[PDB]
Amino acid sequence: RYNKPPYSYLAMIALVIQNSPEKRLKLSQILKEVSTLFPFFNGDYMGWKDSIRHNLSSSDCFKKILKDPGKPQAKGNFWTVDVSRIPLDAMKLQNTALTRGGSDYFVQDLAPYILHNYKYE
DNA sequence: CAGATTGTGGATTGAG
DNA sequence: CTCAATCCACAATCTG
Repeated sequence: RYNKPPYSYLAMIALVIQNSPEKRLKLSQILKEVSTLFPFFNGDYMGWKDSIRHNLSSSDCFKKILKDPGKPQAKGNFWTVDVSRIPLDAMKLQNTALTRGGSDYFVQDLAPYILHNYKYE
């Protein structure tokens, strides 16, 4: 357990994918857009990059984009979230000891910004 | 071609 | 109890 923002990785990835131009994003583009939106990874640790890559494959919300039907074994494909399938309790703010008080720092729920067309600060 | 990155997924941990 | 976070491993493409 390392210092990460109190939002599930699923909601973090789902946000940057919807906030993107064509609602598709490559792994690297997901990595840097997540890092700047939730600026709590600019330190020494690096394993959070794996956790995101692992979350994309291990969730049925995220699907790949087929570049070439002749090479379906290709990598670097853009990922697309399918918002309707995101459990509503996965977007709420994570109950940790960091959010015992002073919670006014972070929003309570990312559903408006993910599936309701609102702007995240 | 070596080294970096992607995609997958099996297994353990700490915490709620 | 449960489950997100983290670990570590392997396979295979991607890049220069």
